[PDB]
Amino acid sequence: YRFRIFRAEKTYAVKAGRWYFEFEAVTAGDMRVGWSRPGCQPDLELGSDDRAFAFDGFKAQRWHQGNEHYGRSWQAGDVVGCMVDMNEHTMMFTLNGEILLDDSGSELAFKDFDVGDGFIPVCS
Repeated sequence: YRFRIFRAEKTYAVKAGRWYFEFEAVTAGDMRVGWSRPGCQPDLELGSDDRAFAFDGFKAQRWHQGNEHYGRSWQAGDVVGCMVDMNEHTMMFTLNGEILLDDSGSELAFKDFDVGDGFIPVCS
């Protein structure tokens, strides 16, 4: 029979040289890391505006006004190193020491952005 945005002090903005920092993630959830201008908004999506250039490893998307495929996703217990060059307007990201590549086979993330008032490290 409801994401949280954490950044550094706006006075620590950089306008010259090369600057690098680490973001360690013990979880592989929704996290974005990058650099934002000292006008980025605390409630809007990180990178979705002109005020922030970021990267989300959950979907391997570089975050700008729009999302473009970039690099690879991380796992639980990784670290992403973000490097920025003011002198050449260069954005670069290394996942566990491995430089991430775009669909065009270039180690860059972002080119041709105005220095403006500077850039500050930021995560979401």
